[PDB]
Amino acid sequence: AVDVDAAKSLARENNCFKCHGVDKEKDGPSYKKVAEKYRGKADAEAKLIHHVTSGEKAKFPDGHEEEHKNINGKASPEAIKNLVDWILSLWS
Ligand code: HEC
Repeated sequence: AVDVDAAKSLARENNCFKCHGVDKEKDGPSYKKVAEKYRGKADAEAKLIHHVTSGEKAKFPDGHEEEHKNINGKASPEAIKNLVDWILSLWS
């Protein structure tokens, strides 16, 4: 079961909410929209764990790109999984 407080704590600590809201878009997509994009995908969790631990290109609204925030080695595997699992749940 997702630990919601631990997920939101990890997000705060790693600047995630500076660019993402739960329901409101900012620099990055809302997590509700992400959850919708990935709803049902069998490999959703692995894909988002990959996304947050690789630093691949992230295209911004104004057209510029940056390597995405990479938290590999900055928290535990269990904490990262729990944060992904929280995100994926936010479609409802
Ligand atoms: C602003 C500087 C950002 C910070 C800090 C973080 N994210 Fe981000 N993220 C951002 C952008 C601009 C995008 C869109 C990239 C694109 O090319 O479309 C994203 C995307 C995500 C996603 C969706 C990935 C996908 O496969 O659809 C997730 C789940 C996500 N970002 C999570 C996330 C987390 C957990 C962060 C803190 C560790 C974080 N982001 C920081 C911009 C920014």
